[PDB]
Amino acid sequence: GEAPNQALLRILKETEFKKIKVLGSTVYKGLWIPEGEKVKIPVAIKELREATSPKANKEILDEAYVMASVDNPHVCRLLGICLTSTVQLIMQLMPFGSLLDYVREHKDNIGSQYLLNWCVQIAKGMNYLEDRRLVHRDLAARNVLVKTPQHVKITDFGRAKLLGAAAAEYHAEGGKVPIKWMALESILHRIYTHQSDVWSYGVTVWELMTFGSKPYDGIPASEISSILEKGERLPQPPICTIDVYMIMVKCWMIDADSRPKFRELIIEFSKMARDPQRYLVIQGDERMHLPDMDDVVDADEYLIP
Ligand SMILES: */C=C/C(=O)Nc1cc2ccccn2n1
Repeated sequence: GEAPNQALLRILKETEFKKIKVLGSTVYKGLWIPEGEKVKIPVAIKELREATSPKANKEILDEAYVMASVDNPHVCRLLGICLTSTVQLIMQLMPFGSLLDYVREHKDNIGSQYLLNWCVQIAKGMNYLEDRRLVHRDLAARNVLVKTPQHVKITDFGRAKLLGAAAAEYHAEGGKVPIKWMALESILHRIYTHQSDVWSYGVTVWELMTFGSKPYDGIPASEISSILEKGERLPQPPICTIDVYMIMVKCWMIDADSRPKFRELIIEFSKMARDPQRYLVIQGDERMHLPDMDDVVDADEYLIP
């Protein structure tokens, strides 16, 4: 017996927005003018290419279902869909792209305050998903986006699943899967919970603290289940005090109920964010700084009743 989902799905006319340029391959940087509102909202437009794959259309509409039903500052905002030949998702533009690409590009300019605040913001995002009984199943530094260096959001709800009325764990049957981020119980038994999401939070934090290194780089995915069974885990990043690493390591416990809760991760990373140089040791951390448009509003200041 579940709460009804009264999220609004907004259908947009193709004339309400203009593609300005291409970001990925498709995803476009563009501008959205809501019908007679005198606002310009910078948007990312995810447009299906194939469009004659019925399967592809079920996939994109699940993303849209999930993104319509989440409203949190640390989770990507869907603004609407457009039902042209090619189905278009209109989202808040996240100008600095993925946090994975951002920490690789800016290894040299990123202080402890930013890393730990990112750890908090993704924990807030994930705790909110948990409140909404939602399991992400694909948390990774690639699936967190940068609105500003101060503000990130969890994205890619492609794999996200809601637990049922009494559905504690979730059960799936195949596809291309991100082994190197998955909980042991997920790889062996396709078991997914908020606690399997905490495993992946652990790996996501290891990616940030190693400025975007590949987890278990040059190890085959077939080997990963055995290595974890053997009790091997990702190594302590150079910048990490034992306090930060010990938190990552608890997210990688075999007993899923022994892992921290997202709410606890918010707390531990906040405590550490209050005194960042005590918890991460970075060369020259002390000298680190990062960042008609008249009716432009960020989507975060564009609210619908
Ligand atoms: C979280 C919504 C979203 O997809 N926004 C987004 C995607 C993307 C790709 C590349 C550069 C900027 N981007 N913003």
